[PDB]
This record gives sequence, structure tokens and C-alpha cells, in this order.
Amino acid sequence: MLGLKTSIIGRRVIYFQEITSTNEFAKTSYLEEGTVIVADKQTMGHGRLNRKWESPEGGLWLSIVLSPKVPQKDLPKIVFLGAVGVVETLKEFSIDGRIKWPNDVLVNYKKIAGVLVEGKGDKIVLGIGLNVNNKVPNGATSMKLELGSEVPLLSVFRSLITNLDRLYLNFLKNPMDILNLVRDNMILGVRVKILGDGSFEGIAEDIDDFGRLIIRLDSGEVKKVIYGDVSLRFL
Amino acid sequence: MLGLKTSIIGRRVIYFQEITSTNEFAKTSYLEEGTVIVADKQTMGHGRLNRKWESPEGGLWLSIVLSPKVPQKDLPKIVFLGAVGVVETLKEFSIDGRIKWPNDVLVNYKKIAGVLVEGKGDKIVLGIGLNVNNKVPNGATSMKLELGSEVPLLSVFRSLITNLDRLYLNFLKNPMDILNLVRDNMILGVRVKILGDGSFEGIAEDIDDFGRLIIRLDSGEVKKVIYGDVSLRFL
Ligand SMILES: O=C(O)CCCC[C@@H]1SC[C@@H]2NC(=O)N[C@@H]21
Ligand SMILES: O=C(O)CCCC[C@@H]1SC[C@@H]2NC(=O)N[C@@H]21
Repeated sequence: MLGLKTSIIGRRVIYFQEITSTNEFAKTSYLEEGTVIVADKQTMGHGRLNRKWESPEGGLWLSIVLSPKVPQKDLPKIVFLGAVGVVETLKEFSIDGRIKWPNDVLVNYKKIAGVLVEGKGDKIVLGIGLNVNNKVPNGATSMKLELGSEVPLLSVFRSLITNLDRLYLNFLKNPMDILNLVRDNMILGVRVKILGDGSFEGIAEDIDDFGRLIIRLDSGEVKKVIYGDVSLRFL
Repeated sequence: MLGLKTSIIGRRVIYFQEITSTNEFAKTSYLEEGTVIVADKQTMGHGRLNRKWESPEGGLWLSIVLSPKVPQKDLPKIVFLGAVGVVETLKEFSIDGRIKWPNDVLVNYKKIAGVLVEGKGDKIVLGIGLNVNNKVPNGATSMKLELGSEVPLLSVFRSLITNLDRLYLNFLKNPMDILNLVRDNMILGVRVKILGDGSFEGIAEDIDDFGRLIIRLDSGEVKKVIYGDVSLRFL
């Protein structure tokens, strides 16, 4: 009844009225690649750095099960697929979202979506949380708040899954393709504070072929930031 | 993201772009009571007498896993649950459907839906096929054909599942209540040809509290038909 016409992602969709975390269900479960897990609300939603992710009724909280057959050196680019997909969908609904390295999607610097990619063996779980009609913490925003009107959840879901399937199909063919889309939708050219192994500032210049963020230190020297236990803040 | 608020039926929904039959997946699968299986299309959909059920894109093809804890003598009333739920849903979409004993729903004598209940012990599978926006065989009808425009499948789904959940809870509380709803929406008072173990005609007078159809033969005697390998045709 959902009417999806995708090739890999969304061939099957499992919906729960309530769940602890769609990412956790994807990890403890054995499901076919492309299967989408979605819930009206999550009681224990979480983000990167393992922080709480508010998941009230009205938002889009989903997880996608994947087993990407691509070189291990390319797998890290998977986190960008989710962010680009959200940006393309936002565009379809007249919203201009930008990517905050490495997984956040902001609108006028307000967080409207987050991406959480987790790995368990050869399985990869791509989790996406997008604010649509739900209330959000102060500082954040939603599609409803941006458009000043509710937006049918199914339509957004349909749009996002369709974009992700296309992006994924291309990813399997050539993992490098996603890079040009990320670069052209990412927030760069501004000064940022990085909290990884230590602490330093600089301009978010660009990301490289591996997906690492290129920071141009004031000393004209550079520092590459890898995805993981890292925090980025705009100064 | 479907936003169902049901207590039992629809706490979980599994969707497939394509499937052989939702009724077959609902059986051969371990699933919690209330779980709903739905697909855009079925390649091997079938009905009551094992005839093919055309399931193209545009209609609602679903199956519900159930394990009602009620006396075995009231289980046969389960098939009426689906038929009444469809009638109540059609009412909500300004359509006047009536029940053709024991599982069909007609609009001006044209079949708009069929109900197929299958058992496997304690586990019961309630299957429903409702023509919405799909092309239908000659003689049949659909919500689109009745209304003059397409009807959002999700809205019909939400409506049907919500009605089925309410009816099911009342059913577990008192299996007899569904009968008055059936009588009030079933086609009665007309002559029908019955094809069960033999062949006879008569007026479809009413149904008894077991769910058996009361046929009053021309002689003056009445004959009772139980759900099973029986066919009914309006004369
Ligand atoms: O911004 C982040 O740090 C990532 C947030 C990811 C949120 C989604 S909601 C669907 C899925 N289930 C979870 O518990 N997290 C992800
Ligand atoms: O009219 C009948 O005789 C019963 C038709 C039942 C059709 C539904 S479609 C969903 C489910 N899957 C099937 O194969 N049959 C039922």
C-alpha cells in the first residue's frame, strides 16, 4: 500500500507504533538488505556520540539494513548517503538544507535531521531521524516550522527512500560518486571548533576522497579529521 | 510514520512491494498477534474457494495475524469481522456496502472486497482484499469507481485497521456482538442458490448465533449452511 518502486532499499518496510530504537532493532535482527525499519516514536532514540535523540510522534525515524559490497576503504562514505538523501528530499519540499560534517543536516544553521551509521560485522545500519511535524528541542527546526504547515509523513518517507535507493545503487557502482554531492551541499569556508582526540580550530575547507574533513589551521597547515568520537561546532 | 493508534491490530505492519500472497506469509511466519502484512501487489492472491484474487497495484491487500482466546464455537464468526470492518470503512468514505454471506462485500451487487480467513491451529489469518484505485474484473467495483476519483490508500488502510481493531477487541470481550452488526449489513430476504454438499434454492432469511445462514426453502422448511466449501449466488 505504500507504493514504493525502489530496487534495493524499501523492497520491504517494517513499521512499529512504538519502539526503543529502530537502529537497535536493525542490529539485533536478521533482515534482508534494503529492509527499512520505521516507527511513529522512539523511547530510546540516540545519535552519534551516543546522545539522546528526541523521537516524538510527527517525525520520521527510520533505519535501513545494508551489506554494501564495496572496498572497505570506501565503507566510511556510507554516512554521507543518508545526509545527501535528506538534502535532496528537503529540496523537493522547497527547503534548503546544508550538511554539517559529517552527518548533520541544518537549515539556517538549525538542525533538522541527524544520521547515525553503525556497523556490526558485515552488516551496516543506516539510521536517519528527520523532523517533520514533531516538536523539536530549542535550537532545532522541522519541515513544519520551515514551511509553517504540517507535511504528510508518508510523502516525505516516500521521497527520502526513493532518493536513498538511487544514491545507494550509484554508491555500489562507484563509492566515489557520493563525494561531489556532499561537497556541494556541505557547510564549508567557515571557522569551526573540533573536538576529536584533542581540540583545535580552523576553516572547514573540504573533505578528501576518504571522506575525512580537511581543516585549514591558521598556520596555513592542515589537519584531517576522521569520523568517530568527534564533535564539530561553528564559531 | 503510519500513525496508527490501535491497541492490538496494527501495532506492527510489514509491507512488501510485491508478494505471492499476504495470507501465505502471515502463516508460515512467526508473528505477534495484531501484526499486519500488506503488499502493493500479489502474484498469487486467492479467495475463499481457492479461486484467484486479482491483486494489481492500487488496491488494499492485507492479512492480519490473530490468536483469539475465545471458545472454539465462536471462531467461525471471525470471517464476519473482516466484512463488517470493510462495511464500516466504506461508510466513512460515503459508500454503502452490504455483506454477501459469508465474506463478500458488495456495492449495488458488485464485489468491492473479499475476506479470507485461514487457520493453522491457534493461529488465525484474517485476509482482506479491498478494491480501491486498482482496475477490477468485469462485474466488480472499486472505491475509485464508486466515488469518481482516486482515494489515498493510506487513508483507507488507517480507517480499515482502526475499525478492525475496535471490532476485534469487542470480539474478544463478547464474540456474539459482531452478529447484530452482520445482520444489519447483510443482504437478506432474497432468493439464493446454494452450492455446498448439494444444490438447493431459497430465501436468505437470516443467520443464527453460530454464524450459519438460515435458508427457508420453498416448501416451508429451513436449511442451515455453515462456512466452508460453499458457494452462494443471487437468483
Ligand atoms: O544526529 C545524530 O547524531 C544522529 C541521529 C540519528 C537519529 C536516528 S532516528 C532513527 C534511528 N534510531 C536511532 O535511535 N537513531 C537513528
Ligand atoms: O473474496 C474472497 O473469496 C476472498 C478474497 C480475499 C483476498 C485477500 S487479498 C489479501 C489476502 N491474500 C490473499 O491471497 N487473499 C487475501
